[PDB]
Amino acid sequence: CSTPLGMENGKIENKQITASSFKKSWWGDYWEPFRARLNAQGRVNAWQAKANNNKQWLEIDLLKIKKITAIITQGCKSLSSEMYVKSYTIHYSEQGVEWKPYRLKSSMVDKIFEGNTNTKGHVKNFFNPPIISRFIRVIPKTWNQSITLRLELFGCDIY
Repeated sequence: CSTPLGMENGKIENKQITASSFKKSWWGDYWEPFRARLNAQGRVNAWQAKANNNKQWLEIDLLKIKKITAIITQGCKSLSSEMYVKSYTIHYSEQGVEWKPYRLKSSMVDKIFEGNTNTKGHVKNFFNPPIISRFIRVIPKTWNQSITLRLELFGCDIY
């Protein structure tokens, strides 16, 4: 139960990824949410929030309930800009309407995950207990320059 869920290989389609917002690029197009795919190359190769505040989020709808065991976040360098999410929290939901924050057994507080320190390195965090649900949201808490992401999810089908 540790196989990538499809962010970088395309199994997870563009329609399954949404966000609170997303910036317009110098090229006119957008740093769309579905571009936040691991190791993506190109002019606009990541998700970039339109506004840098602690009220943003990237949502991945897996379509069915799955078992998620890990996540990898990556940053993004565009022109002279070096951006990456330094830390974040995770929220999940079975229906997509009510959200539950991820926290460790006996946490009265939200679990803050350690993110990136550069724009290319991969930082992998494991979930224990694992998250079993359909929708997952990455909530950036701190970042460098701008909130930019590229990620991958790991887990497996349930039964």
